[PDB]
Amino acid sequence: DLRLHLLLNTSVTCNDGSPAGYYLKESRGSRRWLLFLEGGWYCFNRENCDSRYDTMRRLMSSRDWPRTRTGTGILSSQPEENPYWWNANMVFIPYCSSDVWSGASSKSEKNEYAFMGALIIQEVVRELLGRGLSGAKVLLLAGSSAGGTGVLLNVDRVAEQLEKLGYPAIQVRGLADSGWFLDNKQYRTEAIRRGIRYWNGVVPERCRRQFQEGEEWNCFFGYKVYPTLRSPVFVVQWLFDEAQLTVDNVHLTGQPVQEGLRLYIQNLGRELRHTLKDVPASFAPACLSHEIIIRSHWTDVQVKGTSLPRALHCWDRSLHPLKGCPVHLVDSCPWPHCNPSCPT
Ligand SMILES: Cn1sc(=O)n(Cc2ccccc2)c1=O
Ligand SMILES: *[C@@H]1O[C@H](CO)[C@@H](O)[C@H](O)[C@H]1NC(C)=O
Repeated sequence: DLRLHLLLNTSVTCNDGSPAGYYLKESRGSRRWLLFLEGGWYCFNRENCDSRYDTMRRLMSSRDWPRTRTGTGILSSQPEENPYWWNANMVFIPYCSSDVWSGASSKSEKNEYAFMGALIIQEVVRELLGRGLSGAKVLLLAGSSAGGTGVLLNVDRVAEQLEKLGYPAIQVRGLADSGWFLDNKQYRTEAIRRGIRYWNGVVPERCRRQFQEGEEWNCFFGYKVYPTLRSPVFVVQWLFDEAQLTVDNVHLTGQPVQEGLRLYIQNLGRELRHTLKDVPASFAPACLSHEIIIRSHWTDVQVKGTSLPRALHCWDRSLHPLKGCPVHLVDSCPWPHCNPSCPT
């Protein structure tokens, strides 16, 4: 189990003004630290955020959080479940800012909600330095869904923070799971643009300088922000991601898929594969699914005979090509479940 700690700086808050926090399990014999960002969509105006507060309140408030949480998948401490990093120090950061981890705005007389995701990450890192992070050799910032996009938006800021604080020896890296989306045409971007204004959202500096004022929404799309980043980032993305298909208005019912939808789905997979061609650390199976790294059976899927925990181990070796230890693993077959190892 990982144990809850509420932030000592109580000005860094969830949406409703309650303190943000993190869950921690220390591993005294390890200099590896894994910090995982939870996902869970977002909200982008007063009415939409009010609705989320009625029925998704744990994603907006710490008042009802439990004292402990069980680590699963990459957060498990058992080697059978986690062949990659089972002995690491484990941190789960709850998503309670509804801002894709981008916000820097407090609750006040003018703002019904606080959007502080970018500041929550920085404050967690600062408070962990007194609990052993100061001795780390590697800090892996990981995340799923909105948390995977959050990795892309925040990994270089964590690296800059540790450099300015006097810890240049800590190697900061990212692992973005299910957060690499396409700004494509629907089968049958404005919400992000609205959200950034509502949240006072912030994006990485080099990407901001390319796209300039009013166009910062572009930096939420992986294929546009990734080339601007300096820290090493491993990208995990299903080729037929269920969240991508939902926003594209695609719903599979079991009836025969006709030609127009067949071509739409095939072109989506081809476009995703194209955006990953120049991403040297990546894992992209031809499956219809969403999220993987904190699932207990994350060990089961393979691309070209290599599992995700193996690919991450090969990535670690590469950061010290490798015979029999690949790091770039993208399926080429063109339809969901053409890979036999896809989740059932
Ligand atoms: C395909 N999809 S899915 C989704 O949620 N969005 C909006 C969004 C984009 C980047 C980061 C967070 C949210 C898309 O364009
Ligand atoms: C608490 O957090 C706020 C917001 O990031 C910051 O302005 C302030 O300096 C912090 N205070 C301390 C003591 O860390």
